[PDB]
Amino acid sequence: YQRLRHMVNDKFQVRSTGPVNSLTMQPVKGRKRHGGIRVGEMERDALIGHGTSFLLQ
DNA sequence: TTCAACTGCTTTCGCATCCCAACTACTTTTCCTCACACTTGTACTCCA
Repeated sequence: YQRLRHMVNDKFQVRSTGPVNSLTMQPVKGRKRHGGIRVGEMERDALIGHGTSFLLQ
């Protein structure tokens, strides 16, 4: 057997609140900047497809 | 009634000229160590 080099250390992150951006007041990007998770364009369409207007809100 | 340029769009996180220096020179900083020309008697006879 063989052990591969790439491992799962720098993969997880959690944010309750924290830093923002100065222009948008949205959560900052960043793995080590303690930054937010992106709800992208396709996830906006997935939250309309459930008809969940408050989860989108 | 058509040809030819101006036209925004392919994804989904995360990865990823001026300055410096070299070596060898020449020089300055000064402080220390003595000589070189001048002069009156004295000495050896000098001429009286």
